[PDB]
Amino acid sequence: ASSVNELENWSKWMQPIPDNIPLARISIPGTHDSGTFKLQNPIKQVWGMTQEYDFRYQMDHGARIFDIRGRLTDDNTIVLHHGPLYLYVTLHEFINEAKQFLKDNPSETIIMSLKKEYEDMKGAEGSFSSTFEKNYFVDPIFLKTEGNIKLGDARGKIVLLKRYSGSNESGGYNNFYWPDNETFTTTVNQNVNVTVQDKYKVNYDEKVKSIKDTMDETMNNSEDLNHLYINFTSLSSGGTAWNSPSSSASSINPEIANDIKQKNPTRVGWVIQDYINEKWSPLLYQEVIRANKSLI
Ligand SMILES: [Mn+2]
Ligand SMILES: [Mn+2]
Ligand SMILES: [Mn+2]
Repeated sequence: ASSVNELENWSKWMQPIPDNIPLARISIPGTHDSGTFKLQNPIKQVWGMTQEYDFRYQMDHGARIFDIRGRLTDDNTIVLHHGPLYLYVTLHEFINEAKQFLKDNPSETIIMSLKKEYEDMKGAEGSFSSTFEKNYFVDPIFLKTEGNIKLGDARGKIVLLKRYSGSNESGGYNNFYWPDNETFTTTVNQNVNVTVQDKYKVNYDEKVKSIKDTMDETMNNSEDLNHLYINFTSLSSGGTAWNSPSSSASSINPEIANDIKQKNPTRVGWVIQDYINEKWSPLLYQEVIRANKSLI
């Protein structure tokens, strides 16, 4: 019926996990600034590229959480950005890829974090929130219930994680105070405690210690079913080939992945990383998925 090796199927790893487990309890791999994979200009890459492959590659590699950053256009649409850089990717584009993946692998669910990355273009009829809700969120693909969302209810749908203000529709995880460049704790959906490590602009050593500290707390609080842990291993670019997100990820990802591999924990949280690929081993996202062995 259900075996541990089932977690090895990167395209259906959530299948063996019971329907009653809250998404917050599952250890889920995610991608930081998910839509930056089409950047080609060397200068744009060194400063703003965080992924080498598209959404489907990311999903087929086990990623279930996507960090989508968008901008409202004068044509009532949302396109992806990284700062002032247009990424040649649209919100409709992401949703469509998620839909196809969910169709092929109905046992899974896609968690979509959405944040306003750049000021709306002048001439928009509505706001960032109103436009997203009216032209995108109305789609049945989006889960409309909240609370401590369970896997069973999320399968086959996209679970929204709001990082924008002004929301008016229900569904997914509500928006909450997200202080800049810090590790913090607060609540979400009234009955869910949330801890986030998002120090994106600290020195290398401080970042690694912060990742390990938050992961240590997660590994030791494995039965807390209503606590959500979001751990970003990504670091902002230094502008050179030695401190770009690519270089930072090449050293941080294997380091953290090795921690998990050696400890063999039962929970490591929602681990959001830069550059999901199969170059540097151990591979972080795979170890994160394997940490769900006790849920089976
Ligand atoms: Mn960024
Ligand atoms: Mn592709
Ligand atoms: Mn707690």
